[PDB]
Amino acid sequence: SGDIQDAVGVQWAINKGGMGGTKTNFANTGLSIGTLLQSLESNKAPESIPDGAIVGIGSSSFGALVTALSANTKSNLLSTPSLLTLDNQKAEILVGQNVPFQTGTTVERKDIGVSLKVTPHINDGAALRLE
Amino acid sequence: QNVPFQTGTTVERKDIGVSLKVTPHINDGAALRLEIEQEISALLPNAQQRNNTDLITSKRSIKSTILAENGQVIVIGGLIQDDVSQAESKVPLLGDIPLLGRLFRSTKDTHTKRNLMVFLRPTVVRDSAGL
Amino acid sequence: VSQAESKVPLLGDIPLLGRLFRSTKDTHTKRNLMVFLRPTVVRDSAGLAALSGKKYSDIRVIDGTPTNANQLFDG
Amino acid sequence: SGDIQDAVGVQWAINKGGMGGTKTNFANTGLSIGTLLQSLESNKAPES
Repeated sequence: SGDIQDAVGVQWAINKGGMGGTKTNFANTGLSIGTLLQSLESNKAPESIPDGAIVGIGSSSFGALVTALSANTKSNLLSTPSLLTLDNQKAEILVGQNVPFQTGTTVERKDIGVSLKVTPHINDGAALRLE
Repeated sequence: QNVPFQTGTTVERKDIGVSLKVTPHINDGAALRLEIEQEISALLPNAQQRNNTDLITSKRSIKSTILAENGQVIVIGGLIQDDVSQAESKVPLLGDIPLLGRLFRSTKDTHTKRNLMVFLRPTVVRDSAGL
Repeated sequence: VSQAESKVPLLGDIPLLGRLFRSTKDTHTKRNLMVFLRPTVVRDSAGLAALSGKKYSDIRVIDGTPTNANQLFDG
Repeated sequence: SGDIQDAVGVQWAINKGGMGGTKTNFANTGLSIGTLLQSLESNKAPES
């Protein structure tokens, strides 16, 4: 398995005069300019809620926030159960936990983990059948 | 141990620990038949959810039917589970440079092996001398 | 493969400063999966002994990798 | 059985001027720079 994100955004906070402020709020990647001007009041009392690799170039009102992240996860699983059996004999291997689950509260036990159930049928020679 | 488990509260008793249930079928000579139901349970204090005892009631549970020879150490079952996983998180321009790439990224690696064999050994005694 | 954008509709289009206005989010994802099977027919105890000896040596070598020297049994 | 983790991360907190602060928050391995600048206020009262 594998996946790769790539999140990157430039935000502009030119509050040059007037009621308003020509801020380019992009509520896409984590932080935003609206919560940044509320984060001014966070820097007053609480100083709360960061997200992402942030870079803030500002003259403290004339702002520009660049937010970026790049997750990159890989994974590689392998499993090899193996058992001996006769024909027409339901073998089984079960490895790993046994958990409850609600059917209401009227819970019930149920097995979780690697598992295998073979049933062969064996000719006198080649070409076995497996279920 | 012997533990309770909820079936609702309408709890019930249930056995936890190493266990073995054999049923043979014996020819006058070699090549005995065995109906094995072997298991190894456990009980888990670590990973507890918002619910009851996460009873590992099977950790191995091989319920097979084999046909063995009276002095032969044989193999009934197995599991070979290999794993390797790795996540990263970096600034997308600076982690790539293979001179300072350690100084920006954040890695998490996880390798995991579980090897497991279940062997069996039958010995036929019919006179009291061998017993 | 998935990719979302969010831009000012006039300024993100210009392929010189288009990075300085948009906001992108890309997501690539692969999952490869195979399930293989291997049957071996044994009908005499000789081949069963051979399989048992191979698996027992292959677990002895895992014992061969404190964590002091592990033990054989009455084979 | 056996397993081995390996977790390692470098975090940069260059707050050179301006509203903001060019901190590289990686919420991957335990602590982070955001909870470190809140840990300044922890070092004030709780130290948690």
